[PDB]
Amino acid sequence: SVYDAAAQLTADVKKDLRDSWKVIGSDKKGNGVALMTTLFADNQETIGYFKRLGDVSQGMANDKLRGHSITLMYALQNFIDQLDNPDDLVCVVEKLAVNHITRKISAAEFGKINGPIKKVLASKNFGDKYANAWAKLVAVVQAAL
Amino acid sequence: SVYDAAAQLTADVKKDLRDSWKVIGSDKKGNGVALMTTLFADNQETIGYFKRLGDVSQGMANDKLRGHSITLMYALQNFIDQLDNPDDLVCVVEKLAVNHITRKISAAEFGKINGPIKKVLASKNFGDKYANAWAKLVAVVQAAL
Ligand code: HEM
Ligand code: HEM
Repeated sequence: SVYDAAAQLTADVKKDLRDSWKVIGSDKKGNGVALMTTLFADNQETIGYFKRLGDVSQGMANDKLRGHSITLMYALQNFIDQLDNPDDLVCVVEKLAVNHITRKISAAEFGKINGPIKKVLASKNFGDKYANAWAKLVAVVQAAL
Repeated sequence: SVYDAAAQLTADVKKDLRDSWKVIGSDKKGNGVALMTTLFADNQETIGYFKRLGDVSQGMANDKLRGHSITLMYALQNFIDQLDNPDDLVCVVEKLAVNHITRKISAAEFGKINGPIKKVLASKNFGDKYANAWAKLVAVVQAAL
């Protein structure tokens, strides 16, 4: 029910996503890496999916981790840019879901990214209001998994 | 090697990439789909790799094709944004190469995107000078396959 989940992205939710992304997306390498290292720190078990990245404890210094982290932020950039057209938002979200389904990543597992997002947002002084908005965007992806 | 190929992106090459992307990257959906449809038209042999997308001739109306096309443009956006730092450019290029290697896409196969890029650029009054600059960026990826 991707379209149904997209319906939860109301005018106010879209506004908070764009306002917070204006800051978070301004440093894709820095915030992308912070997002990943926080995920690994708070949910060590997720590291099992990233054996290809090697020594993730290296953080920013790990070229593969950095490459993945920056690339992840462009997926979010893609989503933010499509917010005003649900037909396009839905097709790019389903595109993203394809490889995650193949990796056998469930909606519950994918949702573990909510904690890291909440923390990265707070480090930039974006409170619960914004974290909730982001959880709603993540929920659109969860609906496709 | 990808490191030697990245070093081929000289000052003027980087500038021409930015100037042309300024225009082509303004309409990621339209130019992204144009890019893909041109690939399938001039190189029908490549269609086999995109079985999941379905009836590719539907163009913009094919949701999966549209989703793929928009997403492809954000990878180019990624590359353009990393031109300032060779180390970052290389790590995002190698990241992109991973799934293409898995699909057994060779450097020669990947290089078939040069024709479509040249044609999309030309439609926007960007000549050979620009097509050649983009061929050099594509060569960085080819070096990682
Ligand atoms: C905001 C959430 C997320 C976004 C936007 C996102 C985005 C992406 C993108 C764009 C890629 C590269 C293209 C691809 O191979 O599909 C990727 C790869 C991947 N993602 Fe996700 N992802 C997210 C969360 C997660 C989570 C929570 C997990 C697992 C617990 C996960 C596991 C993976 C894995 C294993 C890869 C491959 C990494 C590699 O070997 O390079 N992703 N993701
Ligand atoms: C400028 C050149 C290109 C760029 C930037 C690019 C980018 C991408 C991106 C971002 C994805 C989605 C993430 C992933 O699954 O890895 C993708 C998927 C894919 N690419 Fe590439 N690509 C390019 C050229 C090509 C070429 C020339 C071929 C084959 C002849 C190819 C075949 C594929 C296939 C089959 C998929 C999966 C499609 C699907 O099932 O949704 N790509 N590419």
